[PDB]
Amino acid sequence: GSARLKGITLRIGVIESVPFTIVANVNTTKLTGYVLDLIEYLRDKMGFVADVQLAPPNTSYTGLVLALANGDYDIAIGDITVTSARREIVAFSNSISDNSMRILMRKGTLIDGMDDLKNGKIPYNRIGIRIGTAGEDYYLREISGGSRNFYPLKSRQEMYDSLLAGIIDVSFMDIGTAEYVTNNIYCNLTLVGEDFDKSTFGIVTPKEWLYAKDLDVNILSLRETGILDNLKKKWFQTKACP
Amino acid sequence: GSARLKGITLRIGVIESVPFTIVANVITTKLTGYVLDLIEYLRDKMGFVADVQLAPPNTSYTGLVLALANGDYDIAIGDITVTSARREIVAFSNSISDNSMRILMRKGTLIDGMDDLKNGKIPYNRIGIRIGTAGEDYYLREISGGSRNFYPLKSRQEMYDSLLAGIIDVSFMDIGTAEYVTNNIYCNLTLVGEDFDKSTFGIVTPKEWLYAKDLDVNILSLRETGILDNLKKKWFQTKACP
Ligand SMILES: N[C@@H](CCC(=O)O)C(=O)O
Ligand SMILES: N[C@@H](CCC(=O)O)C(=O)O
Ligand SMILES: [Cl-]
Ligand SMILES: [Cl-]
Ligand SMILES: [Cl-]
Ligand SMILES: [Cl-]
Repeated sequence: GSARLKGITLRIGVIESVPFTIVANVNTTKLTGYVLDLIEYLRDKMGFVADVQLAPPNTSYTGLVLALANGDYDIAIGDITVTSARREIVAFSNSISDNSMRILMRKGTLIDGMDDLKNGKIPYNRIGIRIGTAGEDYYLREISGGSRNFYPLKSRQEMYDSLLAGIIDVSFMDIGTAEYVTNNIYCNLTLVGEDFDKSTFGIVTPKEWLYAKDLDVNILSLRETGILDNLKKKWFQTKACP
Repeated sequence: GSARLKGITLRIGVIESVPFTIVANVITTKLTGYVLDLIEYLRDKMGFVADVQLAPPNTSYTGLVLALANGDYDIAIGDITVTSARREIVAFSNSISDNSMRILMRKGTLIDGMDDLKNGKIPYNRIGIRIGTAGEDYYLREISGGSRNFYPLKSRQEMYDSLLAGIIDVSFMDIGTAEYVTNNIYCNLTLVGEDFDKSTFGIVTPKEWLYAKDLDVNILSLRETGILDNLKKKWFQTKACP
């Protein structure tokens, strides 16, 4: 069966990631960003009541998906990659954005791209990977033959700090946020190599969800009418670094 | 609920479009292309019996979707754009490819890009549009303010013939196949301007389909492991025109 979301309250899980979901203190928390604007465009068209819930600070991406599958949220919206392993336990809406990953490194590092990680120019333990990201499964399939021998990272902040401290030489990061951060916040970090792991971001929903069609039709309408493109431009066009 | 496709016969609708689905006459018909190779990857992994059925000549893409919604096929695989109006009546799998469209014209026509269409430089009745395509939708929303004032086209063959004969000045076409045909078949046709209508292709399935998860997990695995990229290279990375 199927139903419309009008008048229904949705508990919407979101996860910190600038400029998708930007968390500010003042004591109260304020949220802004692409995701918050997207929720408003969807709410206005669909008429649901939004109960927006920020995931706890240490939540991983795969942790957010698992929390939704456990019933902690009704949907989850963010820079959440659609993967085969995740699709076993949740459904995803039609895509809100294309995606791919880039290699992140300190400016000036003598890395040309992915071959240098797959040739062994960099020992495995100098490749940092954030646990519970889609990048972890890429690493395990493409670089290490299933061996869990990357340098483990608990957060974006640990990724940035470990690069700047010379503990790792590279990590992986989604292209949209990687460009944002390296063009606006960490001016001495940079990207290298071709894009890889072409993928999509989707809204996470329960499997076999009553409201699947209503959400999908509305996402596709926002795509067709240019709203998703406008939102991307609004939040991601900036380049502060000199 | 959900289930696996093993042993089940699926009536799979396909639609002629080189090099996705290539229809050859033999003395009967033989089908080849990206779509047929994709069907074999899915069949070998999932275990269904594939009953591949070619849509009649001049069937439009929205017509194929309507035929599936009416029960004429179980799934449909092709260069089928995911749209809001189609999603109202069928579901789509996870995307098999990104997409966008380009402006197609005969070499020597004085069109520089989309602004020429939007600024009235071309008579509306000399803009050819294949009805029942996503490009028709784009036309009605962005060019004509909802007016059905284009030159209607029943197929790609009519589009090519009409451009070459000077009956129309321009049309729209998906980028992958537009590149293929202008680089390999019609050396006197060409593409101009920026690409537009960024979109996706998906496998059409019934709404609330029992086998949705099985199909999606399998598509995502083909994506992640690089099979879809390999198929795209095999069928599209070719140029004959000088
Ligand atoms: N989009 C990623 C997280 C962000 C990143 O890896 O940069 C995921 O869903 O795992
Ligand atoms: N992909 C288009 C058809 C091909 C084209 O317009 O070039 C659709 O699904 O309507
Ligand atoms: Cl999609
Ligand atoms: Cl499902
Ligand atoms: Cl997808
Ligand atoms: Cl549905």
